[PDB]
Parts: sequence; C-alpha cells; structure tokens
Amino acid sequence: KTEQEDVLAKELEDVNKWGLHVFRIAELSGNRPLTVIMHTIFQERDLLKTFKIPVDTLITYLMTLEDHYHADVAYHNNIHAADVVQSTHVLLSTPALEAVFTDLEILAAIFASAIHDVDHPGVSNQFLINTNSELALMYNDSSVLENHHLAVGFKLLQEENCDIFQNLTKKQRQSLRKMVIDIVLATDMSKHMNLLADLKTMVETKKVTSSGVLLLDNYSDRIQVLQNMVHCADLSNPTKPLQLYRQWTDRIMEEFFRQGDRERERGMEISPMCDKHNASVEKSQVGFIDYIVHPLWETWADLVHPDAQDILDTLEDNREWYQSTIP
Amino acid sequence: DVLAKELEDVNKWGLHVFRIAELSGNRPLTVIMHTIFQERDLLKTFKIPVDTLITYLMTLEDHYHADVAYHNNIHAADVVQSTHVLLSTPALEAVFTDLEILAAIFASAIHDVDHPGVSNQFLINTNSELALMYNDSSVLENHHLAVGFKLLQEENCDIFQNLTKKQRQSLRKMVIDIVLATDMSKHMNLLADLKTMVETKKVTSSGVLLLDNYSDRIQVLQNMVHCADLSNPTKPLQLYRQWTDRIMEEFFRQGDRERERGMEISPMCDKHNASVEKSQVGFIDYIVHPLWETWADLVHPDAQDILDTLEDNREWYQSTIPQA
Ligand SMILES: COc1ccc(-c2ccn(CCC(=O)N3C[C@@H](C)O[C@H](C)C3)n2)cc1OC1CCCC1
Ligand SMILES: COc1ccc(-c2ccn(CCC(=O)N3C[C@@H](C)O[C@H](C)C3)n2)cc1OC1CCCC1
Ligand SMILES: [Mg+2]
Ligand SMILES: [Mg+2]
Ligand SMILES: [Mg+2]
Ligand SMILES: [Mg+2]
Ligand SMILES: [Zn+2]
Ligand SMILES: [Zn+2]
Repeated sequence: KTEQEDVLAKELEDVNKWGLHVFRIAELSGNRPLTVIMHTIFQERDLLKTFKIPVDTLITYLMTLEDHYHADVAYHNNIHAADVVQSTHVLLSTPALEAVFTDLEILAAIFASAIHDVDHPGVSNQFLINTNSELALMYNDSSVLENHHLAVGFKLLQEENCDIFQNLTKKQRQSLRKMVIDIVLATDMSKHMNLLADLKTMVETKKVTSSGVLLLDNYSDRIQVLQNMVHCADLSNPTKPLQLYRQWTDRIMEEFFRQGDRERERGMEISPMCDKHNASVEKSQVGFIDYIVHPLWETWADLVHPDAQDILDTLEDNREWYQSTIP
Repeated sequence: DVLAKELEDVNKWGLHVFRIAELSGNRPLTVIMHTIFQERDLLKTFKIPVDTLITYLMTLEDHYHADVAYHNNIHAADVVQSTHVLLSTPALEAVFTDLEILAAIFASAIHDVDHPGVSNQFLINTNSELALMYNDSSVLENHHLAVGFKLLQEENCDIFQNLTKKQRQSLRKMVIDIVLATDMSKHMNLLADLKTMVETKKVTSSGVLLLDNYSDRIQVLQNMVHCADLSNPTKPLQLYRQWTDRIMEEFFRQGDRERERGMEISPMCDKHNASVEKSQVGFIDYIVHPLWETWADLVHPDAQDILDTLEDNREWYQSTIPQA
C-alpha cells in the first residue's frame, strides 16, 4: 500500500513466516516497511472489515506513524517497528493460541507493536534520567520512553483522517486503549524480570484442551500472554535467521555507541556496551542471549510447546556464531 | 502581628489555616512553608537562600488555582502543615534524616499543584490531554510532580541548588514516591501494606519505630503524607466544615460539566441529589477512619487525640441522619 516501482510481493509472501526479510521490504517499499507490513497484516486478518476501518484512513495513520520513527536512529527506527509488528503477527498465529484471542485483542497487540517505540530518540531511559531531560521530567523517571511512545501513538490518531478506531464502540475503544497501554508499558526492560517470573508461573499452571491449545480464563491471563508475546517480539533479533540478526546487531551497536559518544562528551560514565573504544560486540551478544533472550524464549517455547522449537534451535545456532567470532 | 500570633500554633494540629490565608494576603503556602523551613532549620542545613526559597514558594503558590474551591493553595498549605506535625510525632523521633524530612514537606507542598478541580476519572473519561499524556495512570499525580519540579527551573527558584548530586537524586526519588502515593487508586494497597507493617513493627527501648530499609522508610512517609492529605475530618469541626463546603462546591462543579456533556454524573457530584452528611459519614467510615486507625496503631498512643476528634466528627455528622 505504498508506491514501490517493484514487487516486493514475492518477499511479502513470507509475512506469515519467522525471518521475513524486513530489510529487503524496507528497500523495496521506499523505506515504508511499517506501512507496508501493517497494511498487509490488516488485510490478511480482515481487520478493516471487522472494525470498519477505512483503508485510506489506515494508510494515512500508518504513514504518519512511520514518519515519527526517526530516520537517523540506527536501531529504534521504522524497520524495528515493522519487525516487531510482523513478529507479533507470526506469534499470534501459533497453533497453541488458535482462537484464544478476540479480534480486538489481536488488533491491540498489533497496534501496540506498531507504536511501541515511536519517536524513539536513540538513547535509553537511564540516559534521559541522568541528563535531566524534559521527557524524564514529564514522566517522573518512570518508564520514560514507553509512556512517551504510547502518548505519541494515540495522539497521532487525532491528525486529519488518521483515526483508525473511529468506528469502534466507546467500550471497544476503552478496552483496546487499556490493552495497548498494558502491552507497551511491559516493553520497559525494568519490568523484564517481573514479566518472566509471571510467565514461568503461567507455564507451570498451563491448561490445554485436547488439541493442545492454551486455555486463558480472564483478562489477567490474556493480557499477560499478550504482554510477554510482544516483549518476545521486541527481543526476537537473536532468534532470527543469522543474516538478519547480524544486521540488527550492527544497528544496535551503532545506536549504542552514539549514546556513549554523548555520555563521553558530557564527562559522564559511559553506559555498559556504549563505549566504542572498549567494546566486545560478540561477547556482548552472547551475554545478551544467555541472560535475557534465551531465558525468556525458552519459557515462551514452554508455554506454546512445541510451536516455538525452531526458534529456540536458531537462537542456539546464533549464540554459537557470536561465540565463534569473539577475538 | 496577628499573623505572627496565629503562626505560633504552626506545630499544633488544627492550625487555623484559613485565618492565615486571609492575613497573609492569600499566601498561606508561602508563609507556612517559610515558617516551617525556619523552624526545622532547613535553610541552614541545606544552604538554601531565603530569597530563592520565597521566590520558589510564591511561584508554586501562584500555580495553585484561585478558582478551584478545594484543590488550591490553602489545601497545599494545610497538608504541608499537617505533615509537619506528623513528622514530629514522638514514635518517629530521630527516625528520619533531614533530607527525608525535606522530601516529605516538599512533596506535601507540590502534591496538588496546577490541579484543575476535576478527578483523574473525569480526565480519563473526557479524553483530556492530561490523560492522553499520562496513559490514564495517576494522571494528575504525575502532573503535580512534573509541574512542581519544573518550577525549580524558573529564575532564582532552585532551592535544591546546594544539595549534593546524590542528595538531589535521593530527594527527587522520595518526592516522586510520595506524591504518587496520593493517588486514591493506590489507597487500598497502601492501607493493606500499612496494616502488615504495623503487625510486624519493631521499636527501640525508648519506644521509637525502627525502620531499617528504604522500603519501610518511604512506606511510612507515603502513608504520612496520605494521612495529611486525608486529614480534614480529623480537624476541629469549624475547620472541617469549611473543607466540606469547598470539596462539595468543587465536586458539584465537576458534576455540572458532566451533566452538560450528557455524561453519567459521578458519585457525590450531583448538586440536586447529594447529601453532605451521608457523604462525609461514608468518607470517614470507608476511607478516613480505616487509614487513621491504622496510623494510630503504628504510633500508639501519639495519634489518639486525632483519632478522638475524628470519631467525634463522625458521630456529629451522622447525628442529623435518621437511623433505625
Ligand atoms: C541485536 O541486539 C539487541 C537487540 C535488542 C536488545 C534489547 C534489550 C532489551 N531490549 C528490549 C527493549 C528495551 O527495553 N530496550 C531498553 C534499553 C536497555 O536498550 C535496549 C536495546 C532497548 N532490546 C539488545 C541487543 O543487544 C544488546 C545491547 C548491546 C548488545 C547486547
Ligand atoms: C472534606 O471532604 C473531603 C476531603 C477530602 C476528600 C478526599 C478523598 C480522597 N482524597 C485524597 C486525594 C485524592 O486522591 N482525591 C481523588 C478524588 C477521588 O476525589 C478527592 C476529592 C481527592 N481526599 C474527600 C472529602 O469528601 C468527599 C466529598 C464527598 C465525600 C467525599
Ligand atoms: Mg519465498
Ligand atoms: Mg522500547
Ligand atoms: Mg488461567
Ligand atoms: Mg491530589
Ligand atoms: Zn522495541
Ligand atoms: Zn491533596
């Protein structure tokens, strides 16, 4: 749903697959990967018809949302947003979750993924706190960027011909709003340990039908699975085909080193992994996997067993790549 | 003058704050904060220039709204002064650092600044910019904090300028934790934990509370400022009556806006159907007494007189309500 001069349709055939080449999509779409992928998912899940979303309204909002991801930020840009959307889209389709979620809950998870880093400045919450930024002042040092991402994502609905939720009922809007806020605030890394703990508890008390489909009894259960799902998608780089992962790693190091440069310039202690003069990119990816990504994904794999087995296997193959390339 | 005479009672529960408002040219927050900072020797302890302090206070007080009947500068001054009294409760003697004392008092002063006179729920329900900015979570309390700290940036307003970097960071953290605890949606959880704190509390031989970690310390300051926020019905009846007038005027004005917007009118906000007596009794019964009873437990017997007044005031408001 954007001028492309190409196609693009061949690549988009993998939109239902892990390891869709999102960088290729960005190139082929004129750097509109978020609009393209979102538009394709909404058509495929029939969400326009279900929620009576005018298509030109959808594309107008997406283009505006995409414009508020910063082009000069190496990792937290429209491609990452497109990536987390598409990954969530795939996770939602997992067999163990078949017919578990409503169309509104599906819509919430996808919308949340799309806005979850919008207007990201390329620095961390802690950098913003430490430098007494207006944003950290606004949000009292609490989930500073995640609060902002939500505010922007919802505020953009008010731009001309941009309110994709105009035909939701008041109650639907309220519920969707609550769910999106819950999901995006859960992408705050400071909540990771708590989220994982609660995911492990969920796995332990897992209930499945005969077909091995999860049974969730209430909002707490459903929102918790959605929170962890989008958190998994946000943390999915190392579980992707290696060539994708390698580029994601290049981008986050570029973004991190730029923060470190800002810290160095202001005589601040340089943050962990943000010192380009003293970095161990490969070692850092292995620690990332060992202490953050594998624990999470092993637990997700548990919840949806064996739906996520190949992802766990790739994660292990990718861990070995970076291991084998430590100098 | 007469103001200096009224301010002699600044260390006592039931200070006539309305009188101080009148006599100070409607600057109760400024004069009471100044008085308390002198009293506790805060300017000396924290190298705060008096011209700075006053400049900040006047700006802060200007940012309370004149046309808001309850949530204005008089309420701010009242919570400041009540917190100030509670801090000096015997059970808490030499428990808190001067920084923690500064944090509680500063928190109280800013805790409702720029209040628009309507509730969080109203702001959420009318899709306000404030609720949009803060994702429906502690909407006004986040706002109060942001504005309160932001005013420090004004010309000659930075009263913390001579705090060490660690001091400023610690103070900022404590003030945030305290003002967020004034969100009513956290009341039951705060109360629930306070009861458990009380159940397991430790005291020295001298009878003073022992609070070993930050979690316990801030928990007590959170509930202290929450009690001061909720202290109207524990005051002499002449004062309590005026507070009741004001909150009802404020609530009915919110109800008027809700009616004009075709919205369901919020509980106790309909000028046509509300009973002040029934409302205040319910307020004491389900919110104020359960909290103050727990506070009185914590510091027993320090708060018994406060609790007695509360129970008298309850018995009083319920006397004109027919009952079986
Ligand atoms: C391909 O590499 C990464 C991809 C993603 C992340 C990562 C960690 C947490 N998230 C979740 C979102 C989040 O909360 N943040 C908060 C902030 C701490 O930085 C993160 C970047 C964003 N994402 C980390 C990656 O690498 C590590 C960072 C230095 C090398 C190891
Ligand atoms: C003198 O009367 C009152 C004085 C104070 C309060 C009161 C309740 C909660 N607080 C704590 C601060 C707060 O959180 N809020 C959130 C909002 C719900 O309304 C309150 C206004 C403020 N303060 C209530 C009083 O009574 C109400 C009028 C009808 C009976 C109830
Ligand atoms: Mg193919
Ligand atoms: Mg983020
Ligand atoms: Mg369950
Ligand atoms: Mg308040
Ligand atoms: Zn992200
Ligand atoms: Zn208040």
